[PDB]
Amino acid sequence: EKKPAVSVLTMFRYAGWLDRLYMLVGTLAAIIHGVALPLMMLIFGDMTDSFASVGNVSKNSTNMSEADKRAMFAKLEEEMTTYAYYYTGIGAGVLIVAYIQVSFWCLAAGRQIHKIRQKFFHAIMNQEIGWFDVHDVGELNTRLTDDVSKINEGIGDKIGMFFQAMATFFGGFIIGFTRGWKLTLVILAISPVLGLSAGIWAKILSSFTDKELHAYAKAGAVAEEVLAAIRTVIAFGGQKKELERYNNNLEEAKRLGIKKAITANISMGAAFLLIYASYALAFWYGTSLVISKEYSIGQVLTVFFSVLIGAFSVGQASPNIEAFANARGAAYEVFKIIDNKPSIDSFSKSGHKPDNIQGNLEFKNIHFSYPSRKEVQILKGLNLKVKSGQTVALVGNSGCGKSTTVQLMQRLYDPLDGMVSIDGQDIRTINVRYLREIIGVVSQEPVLFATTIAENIRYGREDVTMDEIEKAVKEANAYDFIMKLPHQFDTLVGERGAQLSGGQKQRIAIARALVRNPKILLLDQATSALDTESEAVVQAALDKAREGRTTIVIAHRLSTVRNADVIAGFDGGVIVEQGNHDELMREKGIYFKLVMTQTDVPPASFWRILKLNSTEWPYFVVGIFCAIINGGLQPAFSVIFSKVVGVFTNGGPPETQRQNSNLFSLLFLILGIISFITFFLQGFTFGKAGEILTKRLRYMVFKSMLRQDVSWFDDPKNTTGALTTRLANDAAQVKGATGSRLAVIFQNIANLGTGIIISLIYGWQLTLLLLAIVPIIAIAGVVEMKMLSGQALKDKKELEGSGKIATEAIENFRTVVSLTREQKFETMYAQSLQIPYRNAMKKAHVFGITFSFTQAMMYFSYAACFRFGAYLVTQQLMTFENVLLVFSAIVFGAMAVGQVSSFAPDYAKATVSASHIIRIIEKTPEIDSYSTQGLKPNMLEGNVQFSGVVFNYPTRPSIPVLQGLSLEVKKGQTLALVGSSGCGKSTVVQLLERFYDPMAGSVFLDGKEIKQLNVQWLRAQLGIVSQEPILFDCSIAENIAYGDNSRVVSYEEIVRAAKEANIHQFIDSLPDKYNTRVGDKGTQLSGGQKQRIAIARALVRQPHILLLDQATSALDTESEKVVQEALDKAREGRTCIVIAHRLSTIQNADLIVVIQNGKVKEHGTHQQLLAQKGIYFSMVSVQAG
Repeated sequence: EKKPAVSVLTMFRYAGWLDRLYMLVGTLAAIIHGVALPLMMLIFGDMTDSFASVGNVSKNSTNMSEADKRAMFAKLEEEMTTYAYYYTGIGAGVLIVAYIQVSFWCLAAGRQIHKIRQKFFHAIMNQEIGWFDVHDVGELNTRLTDDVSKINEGIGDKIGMFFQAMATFFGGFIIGFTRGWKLTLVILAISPVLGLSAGIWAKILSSFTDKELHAYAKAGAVAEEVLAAIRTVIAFGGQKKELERYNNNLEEAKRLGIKKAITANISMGAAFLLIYASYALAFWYGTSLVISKEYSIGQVLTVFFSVLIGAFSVGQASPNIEAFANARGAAYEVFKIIDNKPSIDSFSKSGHKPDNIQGNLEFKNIHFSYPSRKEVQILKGLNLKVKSGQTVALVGNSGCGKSTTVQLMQRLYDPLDGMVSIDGQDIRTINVRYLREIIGVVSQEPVLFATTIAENIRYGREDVTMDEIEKAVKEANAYDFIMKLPHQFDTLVGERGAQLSGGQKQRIAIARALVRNPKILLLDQATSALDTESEAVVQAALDKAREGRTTIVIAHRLSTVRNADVIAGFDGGVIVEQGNHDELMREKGIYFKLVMTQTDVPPASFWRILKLNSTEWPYFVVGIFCAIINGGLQPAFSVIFSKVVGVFTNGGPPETQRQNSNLFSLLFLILGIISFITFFLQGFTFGKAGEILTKRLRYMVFKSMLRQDVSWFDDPKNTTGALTTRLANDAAQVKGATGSRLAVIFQNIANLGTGIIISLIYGWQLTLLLLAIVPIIAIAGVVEMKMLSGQALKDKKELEGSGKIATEAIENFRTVVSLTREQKFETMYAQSLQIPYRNAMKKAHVFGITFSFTQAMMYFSYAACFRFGAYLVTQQLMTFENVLLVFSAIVFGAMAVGQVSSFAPDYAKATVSASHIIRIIEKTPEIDSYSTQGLKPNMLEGNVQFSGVVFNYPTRPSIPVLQGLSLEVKKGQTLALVGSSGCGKSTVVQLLERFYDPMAGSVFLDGKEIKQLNVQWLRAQLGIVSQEPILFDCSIAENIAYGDNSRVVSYEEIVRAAKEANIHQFIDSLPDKYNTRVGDKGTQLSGGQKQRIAIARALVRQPHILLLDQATSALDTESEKVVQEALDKAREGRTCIVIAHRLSTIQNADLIVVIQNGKVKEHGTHQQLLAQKGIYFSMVSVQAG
């Protein structure tokens, strides 16, 4: 894959001359700060020479008593005044420089973003409507705030840190070469061995990464299928069969998880070894160059560090490039849109603006193809005139052609041939905005914007008085309902506010269009989406709106049409018949045939989580052990480094300097080996311990999830997706809080513990300073991580309003362009953006300081140590060796916990990720579907009885559905439930299923409380048939046999059921018979066919009760009669409850219940409820008239 990017020099367009200056001045700061630490190493070298030169004089030979004490020691006291003044000089310059660096870079980036957001949005509001047709709008809106957020990374402070790291790369390799070149070319011969070893593992870790996501993708697919189809899963008791499918694919990603877990800790210790190796090689060789009196001890300690800093400076500039290249890439998809210019420019000011429009309309030889499907011609040779003040209705067979006419007169596409003219004038020769200002449009579905009614109306024309609104709302027939709304004209509508009916929204849409006082009216099914009641007021308001306006109406009710002055009949893009109603009727053509048919804050305990991995404590014991050793190797190195430098700085004979130096030099590879061993074993024991824990926890969750009752899966929070996430990554992210947390804390304790102890005895005065100040500098790195994050919320929350505005505008682009308010939303966007602008321009001032005062308290405090430590050698109270054994035992050890803590997984993100897992496991349901107790008799009667049932849904607890609902179905009878639309009718089926218990009342089965019968054996004798039958991606054999689980389904037993479902004959005429894969992968089945399969699945069980809920909810007319045949077969001598919405099934039923407000208003046979002349009578009358 090769994703494009922008040329670097392009991408900084929109950068003003002041931004070109800030980036320059800020860079010069970054270069200075870069070389500023190499100087700290040069002095640190020349400081040990000053100590080494005298450290062995006052000891070895006792020449003078106090004329040697004061001589050498009053020399150091004057030498160290300068080295301390030198150190403090850096921190002063750092404090200034570091501020200018991040100040000026974040500033110049911010100034550029605010100029990008506005230009990018405007670019989107300037596109064509065929431009929106081809593109996916969803990713476009996220591209407004994600891609613009991907650029601000790679132009902000991330550059200032890069030129810093490069200024150290060259600043560091400079000092090494000019102070001694043998040592460096030794090291730079090894750094290719390490630059190679580093990149290799990232190629091998990425290998075992993508292979893992394809391992769980099998398991996580079974997960998604179940939890969408859970209603079918519980109703057929396959809660364990689905646990095994999810499990038998769950071992793949475990074994693969180990090849990542081992090879990750190999990669750690492998490169952790090559540091300890190249340390000895550079010190073994470095000691041999001071023995021959070429270098001093101060020379080596400069050069070895000033290389490794500059050499490690690359790895710190790796991501700052990658973030800059991510910014180039995201900036391409955006800058393309800004530089794209349309043919139909909704912003240009080109064409005429003719006054006194008659509105003669002429279509001439129009040919047209849409641009998403340019292979299909829509119109061929289409011709037609509208005379001033006339109404034109367009009729004809189903097609997009009629609306295409309406879309071309808006000029939202440019026809392929022919010409659309107004008063003799080509519509492509006037201006676009003037055109649409004279044109109103009432679309099929009305868009209301989330504002007040006044503002929704004012979108039509922003200079309007409340008087003028009042006239229009009247004309649209919306005034009386508005006066009855709670805040009248200020009531808030849209997606956020009070819901208006369909009829009321359209009259508002009509009022919006009326304010425009256009000369032409276009209506595209303004009455389709409305029942005959709501429609009458709307037709009256439409009919009002047409007076003296030129009108083309896409009509759905025929009676509305007969008031038109002329009818055009369309067939295949071509006007076949044209005339008044009687002419086309007389023609007995197309038109005639038509008109005579229509007549989350859980704090889990650290110990609770640890117990989850307790089954594998032997893995844990070892990992603790190696976590102590590896935590002890750091204070070892602080000695073996000190004991080396001690030789050359405290006193010794040059007869022992060989064996002491070379010994300690090879104790590094002792330490280096022990590093590699304790890591390969730490991540082999704590590694499997985690990859076990995931697999065992993903199972225990998914098991515990199917145990839950239906009220849980009804919740808004436990949607089928948020459960797959919780089951997939949150289940795995736990292991960063069981073993990996012990490995940290045992290392961290074993590191700072044993290093505090040692430094205290070798000299306690220096330590109480350092362990008092390490608290200070350690704090500072946290508050930066906090306020970098706590500030991330503020600026990025204030952007949601700015982003929500744009969301409202893109999601209804076809609407707003017809209102020509592309500019209004642009202004609304910019004004909202002025807050995160002014906040960000103070932000860089802050992070300028938090970055400045971090480095100043470190460079200053570097003097307060090597000053205090120096006075301890002046006063003959401590040696220079013991200082280095204190300094590099606290500092390099306090630096160790950070290098540990930043590697290990985010502990906070893992605990809360785990606390949710325990809750999803420890939850026990109201309805233990898994249970084993319950009566389960041999009594196959099947008398059903509801007594005074009272029930509310706990998802929607305030609503009543059933109050005192009582009703019996006697053995073998069919009962039909009828009544007004409501969940009361449907609820009876879910309570007999027992997906929920009732709050009060009782459901009995043969005289027995269902709360006392096994949940599995209640549901085992119930065959459910839902509206939309859910089929599993699987063979026909599996989908039908799924109904009777734990059962020996034979070829014989399946086929008799398919006979009685009436599908047998259909199976035998198609390929591969009963083995056919069904779903999206396989032959796609129709709507009608699927339901017939659901009946067959229920038939195999041969249950005593059949539950039919709103079945036949489809339009396949022939299929419908097939279903009813199978159903009459399926009903035979079985106890049946049918939720009937279509009336004809009910006539042959043995008993009918009419339900209203939880209460059984009436009942009887078909004939008896009719002759009562009550509620049932009212419903049935609607069908025949």
